[PDB]
Amino acid sequence: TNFIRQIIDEDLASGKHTTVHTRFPPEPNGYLHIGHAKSICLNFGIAQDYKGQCNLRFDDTNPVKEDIEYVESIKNDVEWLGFHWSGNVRYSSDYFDQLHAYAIELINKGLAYVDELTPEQIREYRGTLTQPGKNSPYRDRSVEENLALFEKMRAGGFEEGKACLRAKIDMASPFIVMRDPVLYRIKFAEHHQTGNKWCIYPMYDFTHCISDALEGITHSLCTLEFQDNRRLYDWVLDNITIPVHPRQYEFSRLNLEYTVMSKRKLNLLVTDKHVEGWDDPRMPTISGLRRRGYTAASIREFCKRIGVTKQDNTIEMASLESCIREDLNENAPRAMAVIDPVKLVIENYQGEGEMVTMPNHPNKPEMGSRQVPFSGEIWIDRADFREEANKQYKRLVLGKEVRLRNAYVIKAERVEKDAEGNITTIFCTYDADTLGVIHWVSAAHALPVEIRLYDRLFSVPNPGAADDFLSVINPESLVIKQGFAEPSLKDAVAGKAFQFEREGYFCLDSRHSTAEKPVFNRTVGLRDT
RNA sequence: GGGGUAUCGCCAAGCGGUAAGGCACCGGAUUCUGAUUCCGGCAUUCCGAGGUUCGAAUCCUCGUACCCCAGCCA
Ligand SMILES: Nc1ncnc2c1ncn2[C@@H]1O[C@H](COP(=O)(O)O)[C@@H](O)[C@H]1O
Ligand SMILES: NC(=O)CC[C@H](N)C(=O)O
Repeated sequence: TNFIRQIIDEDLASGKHTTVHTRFPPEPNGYLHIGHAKSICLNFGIAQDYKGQCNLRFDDTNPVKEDIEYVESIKNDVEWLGFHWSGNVRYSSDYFDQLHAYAIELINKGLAYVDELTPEQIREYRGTLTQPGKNSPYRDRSVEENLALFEKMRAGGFEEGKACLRAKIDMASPFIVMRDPVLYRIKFAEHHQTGNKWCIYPMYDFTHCISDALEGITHSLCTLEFQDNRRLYDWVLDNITIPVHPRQYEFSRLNLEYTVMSKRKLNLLVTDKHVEGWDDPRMPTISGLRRRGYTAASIREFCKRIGVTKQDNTIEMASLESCIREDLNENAPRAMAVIDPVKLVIENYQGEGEMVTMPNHPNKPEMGSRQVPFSGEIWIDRADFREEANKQYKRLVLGKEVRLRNAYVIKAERVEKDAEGNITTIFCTYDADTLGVIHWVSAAHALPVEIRLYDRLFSVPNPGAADDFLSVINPESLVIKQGFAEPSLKDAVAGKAFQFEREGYFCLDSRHSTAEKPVFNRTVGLRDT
């Protein structure tokens, strides 16, 4: 429950509505991000909880900023999150003929006129936050003139910016949005849906309310920056001949620490190549999270936890990571992998090796087990061996022993260094029958793996509020290591996550993982206290 | 000017009956993943100051802080 579901409840009770119909209206000018996910969960979630409908609509009213590539990926992300829209995918452009007719209705009613104030003059005439604007000198043309001039605009008889269609409201309204908002502007640009049939395009405020009404939307849900816009939303519908009047309700947008949730900024990271692309695992895009290894279910859980309110908020990264850990901690099978390898030989071991049984998931025997190869030459993480270290250190210490995960106990007794004095091989002995702790991988059966450790994209909590957000990128958002994985991962399937015991959750693909050299992305590290 | 919001570090219930839950955090117990699991603690107070009431975070008054609006962007 949230303030919006309560409003719906009350409309159902009072009989104002007998069904709920919502919509997710993204503009196809970029990929969807976790913020869109909050909106997707809200609109599609309400629809299914109330046995209603939710449309997927591409608000494609500005051709120069959109692309068919985006509409393609957006349908992909919505589907991946686990939601289905009502009927066919809709497009604002599907209503261009309708919008054009409604503009004509307004003109016929003296509520719209063709203005020829230049793009600079319109602002000079607009007024300020504390001073009323003033009437354009072209504001009182006759119905006939506006009609003729509007057709000229439509026909291509005006250069760009040389004319626009404006609503006739109030140049002195405290709501800046009501100061004769522009309904149409000229743009000789091919539209990804209508090609070159139009050279004039409808503005957002004129388009959105009419699209909602025609679609039968009951509750139009948007973010807080459109609160002022609601007044123009209602003005348009109140002044044209349309049978329903969808009501808008705004909620606060999502903000995540250490990241940016702006398409213009996300686009800049992609265009200047500071990330691989929109689906870079460090990106807060739905596709980037998917490639990072998050589950749609964990994103839905997250959206469920953060709530829906009217308060400005900035969720912490810990909250998101908790959601993915909960999912993976329960379902991700375990495996051995050494990210920072150093050789360790068991001079005590005899033979070419043997096989040891390891649980696919400790706390869950129902997930079965597997046979893993053990030998006298294995790999362990350098960080797990210490010649000295204090008393806390529960790992392998020169002269002390530790349990090899699901295997034997070993005692380090003779280390060996190189030129710069860097250890190159730890010599230990093992107990014939012995079956802290550390993971390991048999060197002879090791699968060479590239491991990509990811971290926060930016080094500050609120990069979006920096003078130059790019100058605050975290140089270690991605750190590539070459390690060794148990042969078992040879059959790892892209997308599917695994828990590399004592390290974290990882998954394949990474767009780079091939047959010869597999690449794994660290979805998220384990809680290391 | 106008439109909005102010409850534990970060989210968020509470809609006049005298403060849910989640994340984070501090303890203890389990555990061959210092993970998980598991019990235990964590705002005598809800931006501030008055008012009304038997009684308020929940109503009124005046303040204070922050967010949004001057694209022919959405
Ligand atoms: N950060 C955000 N948090 C929540 N909802 C958002 C966010 N950004 C955009 N939306 C929603 O997503 C819809 C489409 O976004 P856009 O691609 O900007 O048109 C908007 O109408 C909002 O309802
Ligand atoms: N009323 C709406 O939610 C439309 C929002 C608009 N598509 C955007 O860019 O967020």
